[PDB]
Amino acid sequence: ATVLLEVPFSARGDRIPDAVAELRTREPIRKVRTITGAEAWLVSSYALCTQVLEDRRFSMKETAAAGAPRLNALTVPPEVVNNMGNIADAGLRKAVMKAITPKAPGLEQFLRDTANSLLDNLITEGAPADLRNDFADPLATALHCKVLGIPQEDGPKLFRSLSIAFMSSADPIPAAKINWDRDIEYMAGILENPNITTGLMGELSRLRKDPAYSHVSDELFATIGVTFFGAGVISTGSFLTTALISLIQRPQLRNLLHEKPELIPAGVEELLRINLSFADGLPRLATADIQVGDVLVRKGELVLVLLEGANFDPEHFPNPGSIELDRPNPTSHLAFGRGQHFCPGSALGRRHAQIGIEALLKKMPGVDLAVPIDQLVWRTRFQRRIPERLPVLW
Ligand code: HEM
Ligand SMILES: O=C1N[C@@H](Cc2ccc(O)cc2)C(=O)N[C@H]1Cc1ccc(O)cc1
Repeated sequence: ATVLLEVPFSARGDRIPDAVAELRTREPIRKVRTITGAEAWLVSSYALCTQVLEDRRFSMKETAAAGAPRLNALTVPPEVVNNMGNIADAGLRKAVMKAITPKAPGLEQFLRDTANSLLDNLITEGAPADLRNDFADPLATALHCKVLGIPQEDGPKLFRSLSIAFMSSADPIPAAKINWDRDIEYMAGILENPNITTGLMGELSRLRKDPAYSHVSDELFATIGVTFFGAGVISTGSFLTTALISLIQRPQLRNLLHEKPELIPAGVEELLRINLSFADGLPRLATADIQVGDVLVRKGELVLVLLEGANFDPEHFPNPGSIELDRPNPTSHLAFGRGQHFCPGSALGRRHAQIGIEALLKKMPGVDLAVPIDQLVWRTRFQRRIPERLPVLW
C-alpha cells in the first residue's frame, strides 16, 4: 500500500517525465497531493487544460482564501494574487500594457547591444562560461530595468530577492517578507525621484500626479513595479536558460538557425511550446461544482493545470517531442497561459529570447555543454525549473 501521487514529479527541466504521457492517456484529471499536504486535481490533457483556463469559475484570486487547499505557501500579500485585477480596477491596465511592449523606442537596439556585450565578455574570459549566471539572467535583468525606467545599477539589488520570492515552499518564508518590504520601499522611492521619466515607472510617476488617478494608492503603484520586475525577470531568465539547453541538445537545429536566422521566430515558438520552466501546474480554485472530464470538481477544491501536459499532448501537437518549424497551429500552445490571465508580457518574452538566441548563434555558433548533461544541478522547491549553472564551451 502506497500514498496518493505527489506533485511535482521532477525538478529536471531538460526532459519530460514518462509519467506525464501515462497520466494523460489514462487519467487526464487525477487526484494528487501537494507539498503542503493538501489534495488537488491535476489536469494534463490539452482539452481539459484549456477548458479549465477558459472557465472563469476556476478562480486565481480565490486560491489566496484562508483555509483553501494550497499548492504552496504565499510569498506575497494575499491581495497581490489579484495583481492584474487590482491594476484594471484602478484604470491602469492600458497604461501598463503600453509600457511593456517590445516596440518601445531603442528597446530592441538596447537588447541586442546588451546581449552582444555580455557574450564578448564571456569570449574574452575563455571557456568554460556560465550561460545562466553570466548571460541569460543579466540579459533579463537589464531588459526589465530598461522597461521599468530604473537605473541599470539597481538591477542586481532587486534580482537578489528572486531566489526566495519564487520559492515553492510548504511553509511561509521569513526572508520573503523582509525582501518584499525592502523592495516595495525602493519602488516607492522611485516614484518620488524626479529623474525617473521613462519606462513603466516614469509613466506611473506622472499618472500618480494626474487628477484622474488621485484615489489610486501609493501601495499599488509600488507593487506594480516589484511584481512586474520579479515575474518578468524570473520568467524570461528561466525560459531562455532552458531554451538554450534544448538548442545545445539539437546541433542540426542549432546549425539551421545559424545559417537561416529568419527561422528564429518559428524556432522560439517551438522552444516555448516544449519548455519546462514552470515547475508546478497553474493553481485555480473552483468557485462552483464543475464537471471536468469524468470528474465532478467540487466548490472549494484546488485544480492544477499542467502546462507540459497540454503542450506535449499528441492529439493537438503530433510528434510532440520534436521541434517542427512548419506546424499549422504554432502559437496554440499554453506556454503563456490562456483566457483571463494570459501573460501580458508575451510579446516582450518572445523578443527577449529571439534576440538572445540570435546574438548567441552569431557569436558562439559551436556552443556546446562543457559537462555531461546529467551533471547539471536542478533547483528544487522552486516555482521555475532551472540549472544552478550552465557551463558551456565553444
Ligand atoms: C518567456 C517568458 C514568459 C513566460 C513563459 C510567461 C508565462 C506566464 C504564464 C503561463 C502566465 C499565466 C499564469 C496563470 O495563468 O496562473 C503568466 C502570467 C503573468 N506574467 Fe508572464 N511569462 C513570461 C514573461 C513575462 C514578462 C516579460 C512579464 C512582465 C514584464 C510577465 C508578467 C506576468 C504577469 C504580471 C502575469 C500575471 C497575469 C494575470 O494574473 O492576469 N511575464 N506568465
Ligand atoms: O500571485 C501573483 N503574483 C504576481 C507575480 C509575482 C509573484 C511573486 C513575486 O515575488 C513577484 C511577482 C502577479 O503579478 N500575479 C499573481 C499570479 C502569478 C503568480 C506567479 C507568476 O509567476 C505570475 C502570476
